[PDB]
Amino acid sequence: PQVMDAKWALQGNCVFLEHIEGEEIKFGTINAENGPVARIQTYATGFEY
Amino acid sequence: PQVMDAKWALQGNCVFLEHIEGEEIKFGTINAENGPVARIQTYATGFEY
Repeated sequence: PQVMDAKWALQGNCVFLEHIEGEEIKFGTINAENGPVARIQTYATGFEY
Repeated sequence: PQVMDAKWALQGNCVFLEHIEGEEIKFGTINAENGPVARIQTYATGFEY
């Protein structure tokens, strides 16, 4: 194409906190990160004789 | 266990002293040597989707 699209990815984030056992558990998250874009140009030249 | 108990040992101490004209022999000693203590924790988290 004249321009190309990014690439998408998801990841999950969670940290193993301590469990004193008299305290309720804590939860994690997910987030997305995307790739970069590219585009292509045209060039040309010629003669006239 | 949640906490692990130490380890014990018993040792003795004696010093070869000099002996001149039936000097009464000196007498030794004993003592105790203990181990350290260790314990184990809990870690936990999760997701709710």
